[PDB]
Amino acid sequence: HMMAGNDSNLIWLDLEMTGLEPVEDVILEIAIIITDSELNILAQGPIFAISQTDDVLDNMNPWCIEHHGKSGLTQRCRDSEVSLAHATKESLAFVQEWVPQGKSPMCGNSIGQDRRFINKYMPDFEDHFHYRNLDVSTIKELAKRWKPEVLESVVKTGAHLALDDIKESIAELKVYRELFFKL
Amino acid sequence: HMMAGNDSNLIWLDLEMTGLEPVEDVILEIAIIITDSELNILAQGPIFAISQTDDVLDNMNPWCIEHHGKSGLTQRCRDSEVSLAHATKESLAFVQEWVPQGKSPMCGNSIGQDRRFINKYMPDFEDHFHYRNLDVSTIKELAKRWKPEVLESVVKTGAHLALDDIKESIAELKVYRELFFKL
Ligand SMILES: O=c1ccn([C@@H]2O[C@H](COP(=O)(O)O)[C@@H](O)[C@H]2O)c(=O)[nH]1
Ligand SMILES: O=c1ccn([C@@H]2O[C@H](COP(=O)(O)O)[C@@H](O)[C@H]2O)c(=O)[nH]1
Ligand SMILES: O=c1ccn([C@@H]2O[C@H](COP(=O)(O)O)[C@@H](O)[C@H]2O)c(=O)[nH]1
Ligand SMILES: O=c1ccn([C@@H]2O[C@H](COP(=O)(O)O)[C@@H](O)[C@H]2O)c(=O)[nH]1
Ligand SMILES: [Mn+2]
Ligand SMILES: [Mn+2]
Repeated sequence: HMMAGNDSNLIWLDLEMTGLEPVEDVILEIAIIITDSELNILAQGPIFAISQTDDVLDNMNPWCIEHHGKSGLTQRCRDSEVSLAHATKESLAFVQEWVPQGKSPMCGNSIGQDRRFINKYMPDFEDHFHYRNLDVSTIKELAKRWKPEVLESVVKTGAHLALDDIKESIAELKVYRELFFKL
Repeated sequence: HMMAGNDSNLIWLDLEMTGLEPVEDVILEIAIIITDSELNILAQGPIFAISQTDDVLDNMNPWCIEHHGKSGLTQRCRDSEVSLAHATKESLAFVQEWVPQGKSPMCGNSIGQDRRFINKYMPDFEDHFHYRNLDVSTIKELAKRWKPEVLESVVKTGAHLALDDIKESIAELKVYRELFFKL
């Protein structure tokens, strides 16, 4: 692929989890997408729901069992045989074809929260990325203050799973690329 | 002081630390600036060099021994009697005076990294912020790819002192506001 190894390609990711604090909580779902510098979806990596026992799946926060319930996720985690070290091996591998090492920031909405869980649980996948984040939610906060009509064009999406979400982030940033940035 | 309490005020911060890994490293300095939504500086918070022992100061990572050595920070931390507890309480009270709880993201360059330290070491202070980050380095990464010439106007400065580092973040964002956003 002529684009593969382009220095300016971006790794986008979302995670789902059992909650907000890494000390306690664990990664349930993970999805990746690669884009070029202009935000064209170049390639997908794997979408892993991770194997998590019923004790863990029963002891999430009340937000988590209610929303990961109604959106067959917790059921996907039970029925999954995917390990976290196998999601990591397949996650890294996918990414590494596409970008040189330490080039792309980690991209997503509130991607620092995700990077916390990546940093503890998946520390070798993290090592491929530039230390920076490209947090789409930074631009949202600027839009809210500087040009909030722009938010009318942003598609909200009720879902809470890792591909729905990441795809939603890419497309948010597309809207800002078109109506908020001057390029 | 008229703008004290406005929902859309931004809390800006920069920390210096003994190193890049919260697990082992600690906070040596914090500076906070409040701006309005438009980036007019409204207040400067109290700057603290956090008291540390000769044991901590002499065995931080070699980057730090040199640049904190150079900068007069290592020495400000020797003479300081400021506990992280006091710095936290004071910084919280300052920020409460200017922005309602839960409204402002945490603002600066690669601010997710400073959030890691605040989360571990100053949890009460973190609780003031919205969960989101307003990361100027996200916009720097976008400018690199989409309008790299804008970076000629960004002013860089060598100082690695919290106050100087945050004023520089604010000013970098002012440059993008003018050259890179379509307001
Ligand atoms: O009110 C909330 C919203 C989200 N989450 C956590 O944040 C993770 C990522 O959320 P998102 O990608 O659905 O925003 C979820 O899997 C869940 O663990 C919560 O604990 N409470
Ligand atoms: O109270 C909350 C609600 C959501 N999230 C996190 O915020 C992100 C959603 O991003 P945003 O698009 O709302 O900024 C997810 O990573 C989710 O885990 C929090 O940390 N705290
Ligand atoms: O090459 C570096 C760059 C940064 N830092 C750590 O990150 C902190 C914050 O960086 P900055 O605000 O000076 O950029 C420094 O106090 C230092 O602990 C290093 O250890 N080595
Ligand atoms: O090699 C480096 C240099 C800086 N930093 C972190 O990034 C910040 C500088 O951010 P930026 O302005 O380069 O994005 C510093 O405060 C530091 O904590 C790193 O992790 N690695
Ligand atoms: Mn998310
Ligand atoms: Mn810094």
